[PDB]
Amino acid sequence: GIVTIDGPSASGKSSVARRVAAALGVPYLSSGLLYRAAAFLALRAGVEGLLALLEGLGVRLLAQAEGNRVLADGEDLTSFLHTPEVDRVVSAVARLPGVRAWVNRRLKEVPPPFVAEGRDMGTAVFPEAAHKFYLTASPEVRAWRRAREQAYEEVLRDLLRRDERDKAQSAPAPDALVLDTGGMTLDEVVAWVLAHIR
Repeated sequence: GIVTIDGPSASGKSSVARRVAAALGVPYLSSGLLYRAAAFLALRAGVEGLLALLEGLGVRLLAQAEGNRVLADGEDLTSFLHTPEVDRVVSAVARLPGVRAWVNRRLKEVPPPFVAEGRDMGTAVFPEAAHKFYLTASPEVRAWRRAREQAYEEVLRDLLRRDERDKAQSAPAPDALVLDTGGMTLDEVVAWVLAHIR
């Protein structure tokens, strides 16, 4: 089946999901590669017009443990998705609600099993997932952690604004197991998630 790991910004969800997918021996999936594909295709085609292009070409995300692939009209584009120009354009495309909906439609076509990570994987995309988790922590601890890697106050202020957006747009899935990660190492969180997957 499907494991969803959702959480707010600076929640360590991507690192936890990669470790959980590796432990289970299934692919890790996120939205990043699809946003990059949309940007690359918009650039290559020289493009509402973006969505007609994406839908028109036919895009598929292939979930593979060694590294996911993105095909457009049957062509593997994966290796072309990390250029500076894709980097510039992807920031902008990710912000379009219609592109977000398109990414969701493509994720929904990926057959299980996999560990999907994001904010709304267990609600907007895979509400039928058998194993849903929401990793939460106070904004202070997430800021404290991120600041170790700006000052605490700068990061905290940024996180508070991101949390406000997240809360106004979504809530954890009702059947998701919620874990406050405060006080736990990455290993502990990974272990906790796996201990809860029957």
